[PDB]
Amino acid sequence: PYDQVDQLGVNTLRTLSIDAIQRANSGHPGLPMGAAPMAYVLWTRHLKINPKTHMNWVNRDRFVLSAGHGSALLYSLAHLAGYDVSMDDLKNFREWKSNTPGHPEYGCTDGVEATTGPLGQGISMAVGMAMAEAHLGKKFNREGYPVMDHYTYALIGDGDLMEGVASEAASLAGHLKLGKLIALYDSNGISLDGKTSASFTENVGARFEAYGWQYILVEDGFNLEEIDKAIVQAKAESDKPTIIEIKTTIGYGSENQGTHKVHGSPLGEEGVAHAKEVYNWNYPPFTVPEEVSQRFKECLQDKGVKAENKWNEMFEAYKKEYSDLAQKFSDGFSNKVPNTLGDILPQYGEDDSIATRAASQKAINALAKEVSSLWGGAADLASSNKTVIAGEGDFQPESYEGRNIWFGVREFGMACAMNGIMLHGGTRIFGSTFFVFSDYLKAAIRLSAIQKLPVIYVLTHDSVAVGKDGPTHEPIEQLASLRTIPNVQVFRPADGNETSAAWKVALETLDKPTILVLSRQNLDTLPISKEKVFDGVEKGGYVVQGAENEADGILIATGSEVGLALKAKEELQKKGKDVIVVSLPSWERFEAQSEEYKNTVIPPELKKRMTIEAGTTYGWAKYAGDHGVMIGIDEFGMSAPSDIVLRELGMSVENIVDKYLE
Amino acid sequence: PYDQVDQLGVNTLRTLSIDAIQRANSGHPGLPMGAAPMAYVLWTRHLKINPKTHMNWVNRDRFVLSAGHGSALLYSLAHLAGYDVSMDDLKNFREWKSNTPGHPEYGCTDGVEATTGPLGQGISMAVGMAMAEAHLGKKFNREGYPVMDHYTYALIGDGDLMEGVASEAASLAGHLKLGKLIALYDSNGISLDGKTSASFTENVGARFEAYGWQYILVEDGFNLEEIDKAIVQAKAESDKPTIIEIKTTIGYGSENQGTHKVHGSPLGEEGVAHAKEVYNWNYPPFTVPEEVSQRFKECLQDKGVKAENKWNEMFEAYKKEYSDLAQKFSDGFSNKVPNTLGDILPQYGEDDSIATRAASQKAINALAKEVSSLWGGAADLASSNKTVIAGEGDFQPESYEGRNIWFGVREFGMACAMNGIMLHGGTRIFGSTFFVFSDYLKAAIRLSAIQKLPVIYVLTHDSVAVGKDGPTHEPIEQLASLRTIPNVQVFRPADGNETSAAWKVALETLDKPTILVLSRQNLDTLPISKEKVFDGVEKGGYVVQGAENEADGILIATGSEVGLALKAKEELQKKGKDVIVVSLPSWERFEAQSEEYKNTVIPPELKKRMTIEAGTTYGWAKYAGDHGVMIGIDEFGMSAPSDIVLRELGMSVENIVDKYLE
Repeated sequence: PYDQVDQLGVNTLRTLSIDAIQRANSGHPGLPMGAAPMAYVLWTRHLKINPKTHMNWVNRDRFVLSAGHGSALLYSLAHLAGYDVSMDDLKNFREWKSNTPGHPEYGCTDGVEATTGPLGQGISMAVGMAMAEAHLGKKFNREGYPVMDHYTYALIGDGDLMEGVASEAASLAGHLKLGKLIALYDSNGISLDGKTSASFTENVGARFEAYGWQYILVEDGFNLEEIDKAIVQAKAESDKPTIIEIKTTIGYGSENQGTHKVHGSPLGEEGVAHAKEVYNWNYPPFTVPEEVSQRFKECLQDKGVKAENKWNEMFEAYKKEYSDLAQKFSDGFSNKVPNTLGDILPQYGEDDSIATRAASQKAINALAKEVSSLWGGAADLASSNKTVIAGEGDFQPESYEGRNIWFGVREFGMACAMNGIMLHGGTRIFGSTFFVFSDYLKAAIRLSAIQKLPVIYVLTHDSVAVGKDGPTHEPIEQLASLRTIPNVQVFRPADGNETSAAWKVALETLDKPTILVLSRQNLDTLPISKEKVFDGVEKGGYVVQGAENEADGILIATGSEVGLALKAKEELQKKGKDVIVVSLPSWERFEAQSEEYKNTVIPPELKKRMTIEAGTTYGWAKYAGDHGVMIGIDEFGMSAPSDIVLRELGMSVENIVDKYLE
Repeated sequence: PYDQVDQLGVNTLRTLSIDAIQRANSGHPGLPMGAAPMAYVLWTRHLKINPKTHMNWVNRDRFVLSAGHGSALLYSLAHLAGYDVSMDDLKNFREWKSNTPGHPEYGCTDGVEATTGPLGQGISMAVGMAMAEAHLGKKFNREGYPVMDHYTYALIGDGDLMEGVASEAASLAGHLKLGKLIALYDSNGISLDGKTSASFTENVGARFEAYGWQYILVEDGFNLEEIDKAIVQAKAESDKPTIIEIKTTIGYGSENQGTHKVHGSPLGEEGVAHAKEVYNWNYPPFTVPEEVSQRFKECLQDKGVKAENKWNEMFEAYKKEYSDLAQKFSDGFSNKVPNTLGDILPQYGEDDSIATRAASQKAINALAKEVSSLWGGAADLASSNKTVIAGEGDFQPESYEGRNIWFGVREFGMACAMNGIMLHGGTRIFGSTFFVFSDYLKAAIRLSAIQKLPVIYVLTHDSVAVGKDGPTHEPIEQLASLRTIPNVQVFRPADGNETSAAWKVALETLDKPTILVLSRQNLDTLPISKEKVFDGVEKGGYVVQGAENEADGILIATGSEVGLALKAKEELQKKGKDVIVVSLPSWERFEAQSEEYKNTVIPPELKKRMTIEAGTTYGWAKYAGDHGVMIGIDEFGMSAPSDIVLRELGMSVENIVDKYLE
C-alpha cells in the first residue's frame, strides 16, 4: 500500500510549503506541516481529478481547503499534481500579481476550487457543491450512465468548527444525507491564540453524529495507511456524510511544534533547518525529488486521464441514447438562457397593484418551466418571501430532483451553500430571506462577489413599511450595506414590471451576484410602457415622467418611493412646479452606463434635486448635490400599522411636497 | 404541588395572548398556546423576581424569550406578574406608541430583559448574562454574602437552534460550565414553512450533550409537574448548563394545532372560540380570573419582595464588613469612571510611530488598573488584534474572576454575549476581531444599537494596508456598513493620541456602542498637541493643520489617510497651493456638534475639496461636494506587500497631489 517514496512525498509537501512561506517571509507553516500526510493520501489515492484538463472536467471530485490559511500546502499540491502552478510560482507566494496569493482565490490559480480565507465558509460551500452533485445526478443519470457521480471533500480545522455557519452547513448536510461529502479534520488542539482547550473543548465527533453524519477517528494522523482506510470507510458509508478526525501535530518538525507559535508566522531560517533534520531531508530549497514527481504521475495524473476519457466515452453514448436530456445537461453548465425571457415574464397593466415580493414569486414560477436549471429556496421563509417554485418538488434525499430547497433558519449557511452550488456549475440558484437579516449572510454575499458568482439573492420586506413586527424587522441601513460591496448589483424594483425586468437582468448577468430588494406591501404600477421600463431597468436608472417643458426640479427615487414621488409630482404641478421623476432601481447598473446616457436621466446642470428612499441618507448626497434635499430614515423604526410608520418617518406625499417647497 | 387553579392560570396566559393577537389582527398565536404551561411553571415556581421594583434589583433571575415572536405570551406574563403592563396595554398590542410592540423591545416595556425579534440572538445574549453573573459572583461574593447569585433562563424554539450563532453561544456556554443557565426548548416539530423535519431532523439533545450541557427531556409538555421537576434537576446540576426539551403542541386548541398555519397569523374569531371550548374557558375576552391574580400574588409577588428584602439585608451587612469591595460592586453597576482618564491614558510625542491596534492595546492595559469593571477579549485573535489585558487572568470555570475572555472563533456569538453582559449590568465589556469580519457580527452590532448598550467593539486590520493576506482579509465596504447603523459611533483614529482619545470617549459614552477601527501598520504621530487632539476627537472632526493665510482647498481624511493628507499638504504648499487638513475620526460625533463648530472645521463656502479614506467612496459626496474629488477604493484588494497594495490602489502622496491638480 504505502512505502518509503510516499513519505518522501509527504515531506516534499512539507518542505515546499515551508520554503514558500520563508521566502515570502509571510504565511502559516503549522497546518502544512501537520496535514501533508492527510493531503498526500487524499490527492494521490482518493481524488478523482485530471489536471491536464484544468478545471474543465465537470465530473471531477471537488476539493476545498476550508482552512484557507493552509494555502502554501494547496499550491504545493497543485504543483506536484500537474496544475499550472510552477516552481517559480511557489517562489512568488504572496508577491504582487503572483498566482500564489496569501489565501486561495478561485479564478486566480489553476486547481483552486474556491476562495476560502474567511473561516467556516469553505466547508459550508463544499456542502453546496455536494447538494449540486446530488441534485444533478438524480436529474440526469441513467442505467449505465453515471454522468454526475463524484465526491466532495473539505479539509477543515478547529476555526471552521467553531464558526456558526459551519454548524448550519453540517446540520443541513446531515439532514440531506449527502453521502458523497467527506471532511478531513486536521485536529491538532491548537488555534491561533493558544490551546484550543482555552475555548473549545466540545465533543466534535458526537456533535457530528448528532447531525446524522458518520464519524471516524484516526488517532495516528501521520499514518498514511490508517488515513486511506478511514477514507475508504467514509466512501462505503454513502447514506451519511462523513467527518474524519485526524490527530496531528501542528508545526511537526519545528522546536515549537504543538504550540500556537507555528500557527501564523514563518519558522525563521533556523526552524526550517530543524524541521528538515527531523524529516531526514537533504535537498536544496524548492526541489522536488524525482521519485516523488513520478509517484504523482503514476498515482494521480495517468489515473485521471483514463477516468476522464472513460467518462467522455460513457458520455458520448449517453448523448445518443438520451439526446434531449444531455442537451439540457450541457445547457445547464453553459448557462444557456432563452431569448424570449422578455415575453415569458409577467407584465402588469396600469391598474395592477402588487407587492414586489409577489411579482417576484410570479417571475419565479413563469421562469421555472423555461429555465430548467433554475432551483432555490428560502431560509424557512418561502411563504413570507414568496419563493415556492410551484409543483416542482422538494429537494430531499428521497427526491434529490426536487427544485425547492428548504434551507431552514440558516441565512448564512444558505448563502454559502449557494456559492458552492454555483462553483459546482450546472444550475442557476436563488435564495430568499428578509432584507433586515441580510446582515446574517453579508459575509457570504461578499464571497459571491469576490468569486464572481451569479448567485441570486431574493431579499424581501424591504423597509419600515413592514410595520407591526417593529424595529428589529424593519431595514434601515441594509441598502448601504449591500450597494457598497464591490462587484454586486442591487435592484430595488418600483413595481411589477421593474421586478420582471430585474429577474431578466439577473438571469443574463453571469459574473456578479444579483440582489433583488422587494416590498411587503402592494405597490401601484408605474404609468409608462413595459418597453420603456425594461430598457430603463437594464440601464439601472431612467426617467419615469419628464417635465412638460422646462424642469423646475428632479425627484430621484427607488423602490416603493417612486410611487410616492409620482404623487408628489402631481401635487407639485399645481403650486406651479413641474418636476422630473427618475427611478433608479440599481446604482451600480446606472453608473456602468455612458456619461451621455446618465446626463439624459439626471441633468448635470439641474440643481434643485430631492432624493427619496426609505432607508439611510448615507450615500445620497452623490445624486442630490450641494443644493438638494435628502428624504430618508436615519433612525430605527417602530411597531405600528404600516401606513402610520411610513407617515411618521416622513415617507409621505405631504412631507416630500413641504420639503421641496421650503 | 399543582392544582386546578394553576391550569386556569395556564389558560389565562393562552387566552390573553390570543385575544391580544386577534384584536391587533397581527401576531403569532402558536407559541403562546403551546408554551404557556412551561412559562407558568417557570414564572410562578422558579423565577426569582420582584416586579414591585421593576428591573432595578441587580440580583434577580434574568429571563429571555429568545423566540421573540412569542411576545404576546411575554406581555401576558408581565401583566399577571405585576409589572407595568396593564390590560389596556395588552389591548394595544402592535399599536402605535404602545408599550406592547410586535417583538420585545428592551427599554420599551417594564419586565422585558432583552430585544429579541432576530432569531438566535436571545439565547446567545442569555449566555452573556450568565457569564456576567459568574464573573461578578466570583469577584464579589464572600462567606455568608451571596451578593451575585442568580439564574439565567432562556425560552427558545427550533429557529434559535438552527441559527449558527446559537451554536457558537452553546459551545461557549458548555465550555465555561455555566451551571446557572437553563434553556427551555419549546419542541413542537413545527417551523414557519412547515414541518421542521423538512430541514431540521438533527438530534438536539445529543448535540447539546456534545457541548457539555445537561439534557433533560419532558415528553409531556403540558404536565406542569414534570416541567417543575425538570427545572429542579436542571438547578441541582450546577456543573453544566442545562437544556430542557419540552414536547408541546403548537397552537394547542386550534383546529390547526400541530400545523404551520398557527405559527405566524391570528386564528380568526372562529379559531379563538374553538380554542376557548377545548380549554373549557367561559370568560369574556381580556379577563383575568380572581383565583389566577391571587395565585400569582401568592406564588410570585410576595416571595419576590421577601427575597429582595433578605438580599437588601444581607447586602447592608456586606457593605459594612467588606466596605471597599461593595463600593466597587456599586460603581460597576452605575458605570462610574475616573476623572483622570485623560491623564491615565498613553500620550505620544511627535516622533512616535505606532499602529493604532498597538496604541489601543496600550490604552487597554493602562485602563484596566483604574477601571476595575473593564474586561473583554478577542475572537481567537487577541495576539493579532492586541486585546490581552496583561496579568489580569483568564476567564475560565476554575477562575471566573479572570478578565480575559477567550471567545474562540465566534465573532457573532462574541458580540451577542457582549450584549448580554451589558444587559446584565455591572461591567464594561470590549471585544475584538478583524474589521473585515465585522460582517459576521453586524446583526449583533445592530442589537447593541437598538438596545442602547455601550458595548465596545475593537476592530483591527482596517484596510488594504493588511497586504499579503489578500482580498478576503482586506476591508473595503465595512466603514459604510457600520457608520450607517443608527445609534452607533464609529471612530477611525489617525494616530496613538486619537486612539487614546477614542477609548476615553468610548468609556464616557453610555447610551450607544462605540466602534474603534484600527490599523495593522504603524502610523506617525500627528504634528499638534495632545490637548487639541482630545478636543478634536471628542468633537468627531477637527482641523489638524490650517492654511497660513487664505485656503486654496481642503483635504478631509480619516485614519491612516490623515498622515497621507499631511504629506500631500507639504508637496502642495510647493506648487503654490495652501490647503487645510481635517481629521474626521467619527462622522456621527462630528454631526452631533453645532453648525457653528462644523463650519469652523469644514468651511461651508470653500468648494475645492478632496476626501481621502482607504475604503469605498460611497457616502463621501456629502463632505466632498459637487466640485470635490473622492479618493477611495471601490474594488476588492490584492495579496501583495502592504506598500505596493496601497500604492496601486492610489493611497499615495503622488496620487493625491495629481488628483488635486488636474
